[PDB]
Amino acid sequence: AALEPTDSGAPSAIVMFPVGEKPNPKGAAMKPVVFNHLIHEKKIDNCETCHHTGDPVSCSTCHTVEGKAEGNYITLDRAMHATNIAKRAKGNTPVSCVSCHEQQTKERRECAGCHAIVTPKRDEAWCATCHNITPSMTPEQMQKGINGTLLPGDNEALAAETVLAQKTVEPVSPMLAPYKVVIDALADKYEPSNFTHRRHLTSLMERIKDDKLAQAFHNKPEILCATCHHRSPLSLTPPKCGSCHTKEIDKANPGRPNLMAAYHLQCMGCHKGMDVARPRDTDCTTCHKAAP
Amino acid sequence: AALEPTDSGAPSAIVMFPVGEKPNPKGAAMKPVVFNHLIHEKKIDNCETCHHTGDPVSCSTCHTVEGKAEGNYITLDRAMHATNIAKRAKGNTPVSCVSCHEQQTKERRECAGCHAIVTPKRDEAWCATCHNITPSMTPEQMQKGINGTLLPGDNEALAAETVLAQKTVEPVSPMLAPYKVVIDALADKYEPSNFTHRRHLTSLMERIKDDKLAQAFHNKPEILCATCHHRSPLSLTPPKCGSCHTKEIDKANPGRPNLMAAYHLQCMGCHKGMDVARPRDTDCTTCHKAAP
Ligand code: HEC
Ligand code: HEC
Ligand code: HEC
Ligand code: HEC
Ligand code: HEC
Ligand code: HEC
Ligand code: HEC
Ligand code: HEC
Ligand code: HEC
Ligand code: HEC
Ligand code: HEC
Ligand code: HEC
Ligand code: HEC
Ligand code: HEC
Repeated sequence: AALEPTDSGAPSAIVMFPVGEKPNPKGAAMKPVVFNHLIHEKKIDNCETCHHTGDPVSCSTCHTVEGKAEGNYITLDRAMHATNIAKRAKGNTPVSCVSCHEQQTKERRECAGCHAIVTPKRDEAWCATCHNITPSMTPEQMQKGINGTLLPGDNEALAAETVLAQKTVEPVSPMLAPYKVVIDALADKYEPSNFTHRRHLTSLMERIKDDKLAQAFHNKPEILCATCHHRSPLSLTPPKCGSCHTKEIDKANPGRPNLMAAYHLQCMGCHKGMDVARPRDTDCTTCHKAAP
Repeated sequence: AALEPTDSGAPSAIVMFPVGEKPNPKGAAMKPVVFNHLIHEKKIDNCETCHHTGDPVSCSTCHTVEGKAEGNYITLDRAMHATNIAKRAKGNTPVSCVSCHEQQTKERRECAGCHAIVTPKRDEAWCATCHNITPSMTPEQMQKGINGTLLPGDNEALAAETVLAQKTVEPVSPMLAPYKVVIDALADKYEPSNFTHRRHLTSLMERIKDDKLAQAFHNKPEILCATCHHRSPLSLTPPKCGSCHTKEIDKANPGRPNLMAAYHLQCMGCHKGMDVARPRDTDCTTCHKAAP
């Protein structure tokens, strides 16, 4: 028993290596990337969405580490991670691994609520989602991979081993977070906001529970907490918004909204991002009843 | 157990809690911080340097989480982490935990070379260097520290268990990195640069091998490699500078220096930061001899 074959004829899973002309005898590089061609080709209908030149060929044939004429000196690095890709007035607009994943988060309603307010860390755990080779790869295979003298038979074995060894990280249950939270730090013109904490988290999670792209990148058990509880270590008891966001203006931290704007911008930000019908940003009592 | 008594009378080590107005029954907060008064007072001479209002009292007496008139509304968060602190005309210019530590890396020659070119990540591992309590602390104890009803002997106990469980990360030996590196990616007007890789690393580590501040914050075995090999997952075989820095200016990545500038800015940046006498920025042939 092996990986399921593709309709396209491309290998089901593929190790991608840092291909360039320059010798790399010490194997100075990121871990290589195992790309699952099978699941991507099933999800994305047009081959040439990715194979933007119409050549059903490895990107690295034109995009090398240093760059070359066949790819107009757009490097491997650029081709795989580019985020600011200009629309092409004629013919195909290329995509990168990173730009397409990001477009997914902006374009799909079930993703665009959280992703309207998340700021991604882009840390080691992020890189490792792709830079993910199996440990059984040898330095020798690495050189061969780098030199392009690896046999596809060996490439595919390494790739199937990695894929078969992958395990999806389970998000913690919303049962381990508060049922409700009475937000009353600022209560004055209005009553406290009775935020449906667990209802909200449960709902957001259910809409993405089987998404393979979300599952790969949502890769620490408490990472979804950080959607709102941002910029602090993942934890089942994060610090309060009011620890960092002051009630009055904080000249020392102009990037920081004051605490009322913090709640408004975050709550309303998601609501707008995934087109919540109620409450509207102009509805001033649904989130907090007027005080008597 | 107990730790070495101080000359000053302050407890040797102290648990600091998120002290403020409003009730926090769930302990929604960062881990408390255990401050080692002993080592600090043996290094910083004047008490007023820290206890900027003279009388040595807990900072959160004036700097609460929410902030109050007694601290000019400067919150606990600002008090502990402030980096943008104005020279005080009259009297004492206050310091923060973060600001003093930053000053050290800038004012000590043995630190200012590396720290002239590193950009700190300020990630979880950074936070945890101070937010560091022993797991033996109980919710209940958390509540008492927050409400200010925890017994001093109980505070002292907590801190001592924490301090006595602490461990230092030992950096990887320079024997696990290249002895020398022939930097030839751009070789043209000049011969390659025969970089004394292990000697540079070994020399830099030597000057800081006892330093307790560096030891706490250099808290991954391969983190010192990141001084130069930045912005990639820690590894004994980091990618080449060239993978990310293009020979010519990346118009897609305007902020990125091109490869020659990367080298020049990095090598000369440190040299200047720790006043290296030679090579000067103008001693071109000292880093790369003129080509035949
Ligand atoms: C983006 C989501 C892709 C879609 C849609 C399709 N392909 Fe692809 N393919 C993609 C990548 C990132 C790569 C490069 C992997 C590498 O080895 O460097 C590939 C590779 C191929 C290849 C080359 C096989 C190899 O050299 O090992 C073939 C033959 C190929 N893909 C063809 C192909 C076809 C026919 C597709 C539509 C049915 C198709 N791909 C979709 C990314 C993507
Ligand atoms: C040679 C036959 C190529 C192959 C195979 C792949 N790409 Fe390519 N890429 C190529 C050129 C000549 C160009 C410039 C086209 C233009 O409109 O100017 C590009 C550019 C890209 C880009 C855009 C970069 C930017 O605009 O900043 C990306 C992101 C890109 N290429 C990615 C990419 C991927 C993922 C490929 C494999 C699936 C791939 N290219 C193959 C030439 C060639
Ligand atoms: C859109 C045109 C994409 C491009 C280009 C790339 N990826 Fe992607 N990826 C995309 C989708 C829509 C999905 C989910 C598929 C599904 O069945 O829902 C994914 C998923 C991934 C994953 C997670 C699945 C896994 O194999 O673990 C990874 C790690 C991944 N994608 C990597 C990846 C790389 C390395 C790419 C460039 C070579 C890349 N993707 C391009 C959409 C698109
Ligand atoms: C809130 C409950 C979320 C929902 C629903 C979705 N995403 Fe998410 N995502 C969330 C967080 C808090 C994070 C971590 C931020 C960080 O520091 O990295 C992420 C991260 C991702 C990523 C990686 C970061 C990026 O590239 O932007 C990807 C690719 C991603 N998320 C995809 C994704 C998709 C496709 C979703 C809808 C199916 C989706 N997520 C929903 C939080 C939440
Ligand atoms: C936004 C959609 C959130 C997500 C996802 C999670 N939390 Fe949350 N939580 C959120 C808010 C706006 C608040 C109020 C904070 C304030 O200072 O006003 C909270 C509160 C908590 C608390 C504190 C409860 C209390 O009684 O004070 C805890 C312990 C908490 N949140 C935990 C938590 C965890 C573990 C999460 C991921 C599973 C999580 N939160 C998700 C908003 C959001
Ligand atoms: C300190 C550890 C923080 C806690 C706790 C929370 N936030 Fe925050 N937030 C913080 C910073 C440093 C910044 C400024 C970012 C910058 O670089 O400018 C912010 C910013 C916001 C924003 C603006 C949009 C954004 O960049 O995310 C909002 C809407 C916001 N903060 C809201 C918010 C809420 C509601 C929180 C409790 C759940 C919260 N933040 C916690 C630092 C910290
Ligand atoms: C949910 C999506 C909200 C909407 C829509 C509005 N507000 Fe809001 N508001 C929200 C929270 C979570 C909080 C914090 C509650 C607390 O007491 O700490 C607030 C706060 C305010 C406040 C300050 C608190 C008070 O005076 O009671 C004011 C003055 C306020 N909100 C004004 C306001 C108006 C005018 C709105 C309609 C445009 C409105 N809020 C919407 C959440 C949400
Ligand atoms: C030592 C140099 C610290 C580093 C590094 C960081 N913090 Fe800190 N923080 C420090 C102290 C002495 C205190 C007071 C004691 C306490 O635990 O309250 C704090 C306090 C906070 C707070 C406010 C209290 C709370 O809500 O728990 C926050 C929100 C906080 N610290 C956050 C924080 C984060 C996210 C850090 C890494 C980015 C971080 N601190 C670094 C000292 C030190
Ligand atoms: C900064 C490097 C300091 C120097 C120099 C000195 N002290 Fe200190 N002290 C400092 C901190 C961060 C704290 C706060 C602890 C807390 O719980 O908030 C303390 C604590 C004390 C105390 C205890 C006060 C109390 O907790 O009620 C005393 C009595 C004290 N410090 C005295 C003191 C003297 C006399 C010093 C000079 C010889 C001195 N401190 C140096 C920070 C720093
Ligand atoms: C200068 C005026 C400082 C202020 C204010 C604070 N710290 Fe500090 N820190 C300072 C020095 C010079 C040293 C090393 C002293 C030596 O013996 O060489 C340190 C050390 C630390 C450490 C690491 C050692 C340890 O105790 O684990 C930590 C974790 C630390 N400092 C924490 C800390 C906190 C929490 C502070 C604010 C409450 C704080 N420091 C103030 C110099 C100065
Ligand atoms: C190069 C060999 C270094 C020397 C010599 C010193 N430091 Fe360092 N330090 C270095 C790196 C690569 C990092 C990691 C940055 C990150 O991403 O966290 C650090 C980090 C620190 C920190 C933490 C960040 C900060 O608050 O600035 C501190 C406090 C620190 N280093 C202290 C320090 C001191 C006091 C030094 C001289 C005795 C010193 N550094 C030397 C690299 C190197
Ligand atoms: C060490 C501190 C240096 C000093 C002083 C100067 N240069 Fe440099 N330069 C350095 C390195 C590590 C490299 C990369 C070497 C390689 O082959 O990759 C360079 C590169 C150059 C180059 C390009 C390579 C070549 O043409 O051979 C040029 C044009 C260059 N450096 C010029 C230059 C001049 C004029 C300097 C004095 C004013 C100078 N460099 C200083 C390291 C160092
Ligand atoms: C700056 C003072 C550095 C520190 C600290 C470390 N390295 Fe380094 N390294 C540095 C340069 C300028 C280069 C040249 C890379 C290039 O692309 O031009 C290197 C090179 C390496 C290499 C590759 C050498 C080869 O023959 O290919 C490796 C494997 C390497 N470095 C590893 C390494 C490790 C593990 C380090 C910490 C223990 C480390 N280096 C630190 C500059 C600096
Ligand atoms: C991609 C994974 C990189 C590798 C490998 C190296 N560098 Fe880098 N460098 C990178 C980025 C994305 C940036 C821009 C950050 C910004 O704020 O714009 C930089 C920046 C530099 C600089 C300028 C100062 C700085 O911000 O650090 C220098 C001097 C530099 N890079 C040099 C450098 C060298 C010599 C490298 C090999 C040892 C190297 N970088 C690797 C990303 C990446």
